[PDB]
Amino acid sequence: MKKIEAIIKPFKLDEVKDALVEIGIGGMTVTEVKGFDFLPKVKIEVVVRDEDVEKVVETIVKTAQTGRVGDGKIFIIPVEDVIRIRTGERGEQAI
Amino acid sequence: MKKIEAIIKPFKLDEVKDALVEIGIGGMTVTEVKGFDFLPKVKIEVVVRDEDVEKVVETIVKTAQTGRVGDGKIFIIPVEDVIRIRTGERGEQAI
Amino acid sequence: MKKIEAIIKPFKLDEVKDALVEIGIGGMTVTEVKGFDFLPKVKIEVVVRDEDVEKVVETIVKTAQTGRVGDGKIFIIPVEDVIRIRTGERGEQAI
Ligand SMILES: [Cl-]
Repeated sequence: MKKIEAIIKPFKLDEVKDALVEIGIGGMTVTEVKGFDFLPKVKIEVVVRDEDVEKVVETIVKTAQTGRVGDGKIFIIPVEDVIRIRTGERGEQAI
Repeated sequence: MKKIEAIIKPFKLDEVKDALVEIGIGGMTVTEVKGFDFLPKVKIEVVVRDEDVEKVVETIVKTAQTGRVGDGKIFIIPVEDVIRIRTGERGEQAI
Repeated sequence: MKKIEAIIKPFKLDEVKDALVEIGIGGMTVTEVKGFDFLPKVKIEVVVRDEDVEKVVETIVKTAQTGRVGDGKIFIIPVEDVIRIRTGERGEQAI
């Protein structure tokens, strides 16, 4: 599994969120952040199976790219385990 | 060492924080975030020795689980080094 | 590449940000967080080439260290890929 962390322009949040839900993303975490003066951005984090990473990356790029400066970046970070707090299920069972 | 990132319901913050302090957690970072409409959640991050990961995971699960939807998830991410800014100490010496 | 995540005192933000820009950091993400009562802190994230990690760590330590309690910590986390949303460039080309 991998954590996908994307820093995007605030106004692109609803479009990226919808596009991700369309391709089957079960959950996501959003944080208000600042970046580059410091400009407001939105950080999205989703953790997915290794085999779903590329589709997610493509979708975020297609949806948030405007062609102008400050569109953001996407980081792929390794995740060694995921645990669902409600059930205690782990790994694939916890998504 | 591993970074443990848990996304929980806001109201469970004081209980999880206390339970973690009880099992010896020296420090933690908390961020206000939104997730799943977007609902408010609390993100907790602690970085601990490999041998302390499971105890921390169990404690968070026991403390934040309500059995209802949206209890959250816990991600275990690898950390290659930790540096204490005040002293410059690293690794085990920086916790 | 590696993600460098540093939790610092709020007042040190402008100095650390400037010092990092001086050593060639192209971008950074800042989040308002709380840590240790919970005290306000600032989280900085930069993702850099493996060979630039130590210089960045040194710079953050030199700039944010006051010698007092609560100066913070720096975590080095592995990043398997970086994608620039504006162009779709990856890895070294996406910084
Ligand atoms: Cl991370």
